[PDB]
Amino acid sequence: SDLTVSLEEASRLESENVKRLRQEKRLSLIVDLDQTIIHATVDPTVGEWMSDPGNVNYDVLRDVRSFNLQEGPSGYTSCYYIKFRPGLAQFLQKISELYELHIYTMGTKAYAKEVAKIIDPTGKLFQDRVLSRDDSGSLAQKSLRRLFPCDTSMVVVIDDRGDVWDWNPNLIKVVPYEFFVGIGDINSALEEQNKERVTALELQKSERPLAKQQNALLEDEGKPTPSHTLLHNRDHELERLEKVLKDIHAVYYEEENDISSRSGNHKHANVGLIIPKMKQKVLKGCRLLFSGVIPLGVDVLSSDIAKWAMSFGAEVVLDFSVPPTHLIAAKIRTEKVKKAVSMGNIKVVKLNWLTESLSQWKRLPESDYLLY
Ligand SMILES: [Mg+2]
Repeated sequence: SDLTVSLEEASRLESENVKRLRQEKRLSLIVDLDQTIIHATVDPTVGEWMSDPGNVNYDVLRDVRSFNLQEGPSGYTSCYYIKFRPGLAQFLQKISELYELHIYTMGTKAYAKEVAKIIDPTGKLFQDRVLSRDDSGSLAQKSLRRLFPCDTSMVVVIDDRGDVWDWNPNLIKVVPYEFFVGIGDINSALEEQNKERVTALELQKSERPLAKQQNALLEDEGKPTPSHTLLHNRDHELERLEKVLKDIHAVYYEEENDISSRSGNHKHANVGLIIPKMKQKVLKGCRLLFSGVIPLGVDVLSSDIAKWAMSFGAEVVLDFSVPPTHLIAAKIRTEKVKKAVSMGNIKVVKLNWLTESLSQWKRLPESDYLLY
């Protein structure tokens, strides 16, 4: 019936796209919004600072855009302030040459459209390839299957959160973009989620966290103005992401093009295999033991930090049975720390050593994070 034929049609269409992409010599890139390529806030403090050229935060707010949104319930309206990550225009422009772009956000569709309107005014970058929490199919997680149910060999994902992707092998976790300091992700059981959301938005509009932190910084008599200014433009993560993305593409089409041995629907490259290969080298050789990092209520080997570290080739042990190379500790003289210190061959470092190493795709010198 109109289902057997339909499913066969959808399947043909899916393989068509995979073929189309390889003929354009491109891949698919799933792009997250919040804290990946933008940062948003409803803290009215932004509008106030933007209206005062003499304000210490004025200069870094010159490129900030805003828009209004009223949604679902009883027309709750909010003025959103959007800060685009440095170099975004060029990143999208350049990356579009190697990847077909898709947006996949946990924000609402209305939210996504407004953001898309600004970053993609001609609609050529993303077209209609935009997924929001209104049509993704989940309020807690993202799935490659929502976009590529049968073949994910050509899809790369860039997102600041690895948990919403189950630390999928196709994921390139990005350093969270936190321009509006102290503000996290304004977008994080539908009506039950909307409630707490509208609550976080209100708490932000009334508590003015930005003003609160800026005031605190100024209330500390000093001379170095810069260190007293809350907002700063010191992020060029996109230039780094561009490099990694160019490499993945290059490696994929190198393996792909050299699949010369009946290139029909025989065998092709797989970003899902290529990416892990690239990351596995970073912390290969490291055996990590955590102390005061993972809550006892949470499982260690399934914790986000552990999975993040393992995606980069590190091993995560639970005890000293097999002496770990590093003890990731949370500034607390625990029995694990004492133990490792007595062994003298274990590097006792702060969590930062690991998160910064993972963020830089490079095993950093323990010396700067060493506790023992
Ligand atoms: Mg995000």
